[PDB]
Amino acid sequence: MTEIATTSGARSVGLLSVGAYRPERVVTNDEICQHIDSSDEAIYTRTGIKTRRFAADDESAASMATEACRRALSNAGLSAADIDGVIVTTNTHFLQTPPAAPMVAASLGAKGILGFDLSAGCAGFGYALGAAADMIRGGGAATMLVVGTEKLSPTIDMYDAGNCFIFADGAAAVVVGETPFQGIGPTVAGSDGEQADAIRQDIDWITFAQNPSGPRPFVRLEGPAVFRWAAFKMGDVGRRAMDAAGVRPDQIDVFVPHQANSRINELLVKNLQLRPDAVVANDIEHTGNTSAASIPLAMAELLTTGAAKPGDLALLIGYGAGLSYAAQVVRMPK
Amino acid sequence: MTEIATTSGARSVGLLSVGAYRPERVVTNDEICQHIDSSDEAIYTRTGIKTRRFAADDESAASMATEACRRALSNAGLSAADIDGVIVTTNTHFLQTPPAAPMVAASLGAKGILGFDLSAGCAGFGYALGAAADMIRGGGAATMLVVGTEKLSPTIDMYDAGNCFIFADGAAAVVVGETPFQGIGPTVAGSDGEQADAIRQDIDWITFAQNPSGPRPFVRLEGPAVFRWAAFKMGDVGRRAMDAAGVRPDQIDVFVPHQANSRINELLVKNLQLRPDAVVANDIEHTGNTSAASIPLAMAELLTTGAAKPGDLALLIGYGAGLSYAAQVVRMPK
Repeated sequence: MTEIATTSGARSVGLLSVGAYRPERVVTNDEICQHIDSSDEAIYTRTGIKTRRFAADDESAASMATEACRRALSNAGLSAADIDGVIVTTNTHFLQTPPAAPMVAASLGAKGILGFDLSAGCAGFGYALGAAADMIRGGGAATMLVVGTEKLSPTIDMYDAGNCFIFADGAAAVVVGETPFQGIGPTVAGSDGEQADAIRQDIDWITFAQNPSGPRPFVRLEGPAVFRWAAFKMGDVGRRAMDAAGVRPDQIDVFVPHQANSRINELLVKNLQLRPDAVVANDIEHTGNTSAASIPLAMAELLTTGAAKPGDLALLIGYGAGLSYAAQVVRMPK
Repeated sequence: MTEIATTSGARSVGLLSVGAYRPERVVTNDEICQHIDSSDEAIYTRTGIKTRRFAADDESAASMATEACRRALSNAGLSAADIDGVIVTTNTHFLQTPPAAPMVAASLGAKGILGFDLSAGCAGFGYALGAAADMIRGGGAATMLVVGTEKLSPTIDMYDAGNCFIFADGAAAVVVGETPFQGIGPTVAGSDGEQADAIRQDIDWITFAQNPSGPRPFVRLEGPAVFRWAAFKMGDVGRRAMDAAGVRPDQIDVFVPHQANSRINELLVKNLQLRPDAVVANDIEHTGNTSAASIPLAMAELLTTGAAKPGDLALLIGYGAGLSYAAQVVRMPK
């Protein structure tokens, strides 16, 4: 009997561009210490954060995603029509349904293209990238939009003196398409579910809905557990991503780790054995932790400043919520 | 300069098995009719639903997902150690974070495997399937677990005579791996953002959180709009999926559309132009609309009753929320 046919596309794919959308409101550490017993320097030393952006009450994960996709398109000198699918990665979409992918697409003027929402915590960008790369090479699409968008501020607990100054809002997208040379290395991902409560929402929405007059949900973070994990585990992950990419550590030019903690990342940079002149993203200082949007936003800045240059060999390492991680070597877009 | 390396996997992948878990509680029409002004017949003739399962309070999307994965494993004659990654698709995970995927992986005794959550409405299964297939072929994995799990019950408004008898709970997983012959055809998907409000959550969790005294969030469905969309658009989708899989209509053995409405699917079976003896899933009659778990659960039944046998050529068509759709031809598992 007949066999089920297959499809395929360009085996060579990369980042054609990156677009970033940063909320207007600039929240300082002192503006946060209006409710916490800490200081400007106390936070900056323990976290490496000075300020971060917060989104307006009417803005959402979806609205910022679209806005970041429009810039990623422009920067790629593309039209919405040139996109065959969009993957939206986020953890702050506050509607069980409908997903946001099709919404985004509609606002972009391609309401009909394929797309879905992907959640894997602050490391959702790495999975979406690999997923888009696999789909293109599999012939499911020719060019795609991968956007990380987060609006964590509304989920932050004013009084929580352990993370109210960590999370921030934001969104950034990248265009993935065929390239004359391989631009996206193999994905190296994994997880540790036995520490799923390290980064979490303390109370589920249905339990809360059942008692409204009771405690409201809020994002919780056991910084220590996450610190020990990230700082001393993402080193091997990085070496695995570079290994599957066939590149030497001293061959990378840009290192973009998830902007969770500057003290974590300085640990990593030292562990990865990179070139003393490698460009490291320190974006967190003024962006804070934007979860799934983190890496994308960071890439966008290194490009803007011009520390990083289109075509540089970068190491992307995403880690966070539910204790999941995604890594891969890629070539910096535009 | 140097080369970003490229990986590769088996080119031929398929469904190795399917496992289904349906909640113990069996809710009848009359029970849902206690709270509405509708009838047993009235529902059954409009919808084709007579009974539906409901998960206990102590259960959740995650717990049922694990349960269904354990059966998919046993049915595939595998252990958790044989899985390289799990994709959890759902829209009833009541936590913004952490991701469910790693949690179900931990319960299976494989906390380290890669994995993420995917939401694309009732059509999230099709995307996850394609995504797994693409990953395997891409060498990012050899064997994966794709599970659709839903716990819609907690989001139902007993007082809503327009959809309080359509949604039900459940879960079901499949093992995807290398197979003698291609078992999963190319993916065909798309969406319709302009109709985002067709299946949705009236109030976002953050707006509600800022007013616990106000109306609680529920799931609202616009049956008519969805009906006119599904019934007269999923026909071309099906033809696309069969076209890309290099399969002719008459070749198809099993047609497994989303268990949305028996009347809808009834119209599709004709429009498709399958064989007069082509079997169709009628699982919805005692399962109801279980969103992302729908297709998987349906496949599991047709296999148990024997209406469908291992190796059969099936057409999967998922449609629903945020108005997204995913389709592909596959070979029924063993």
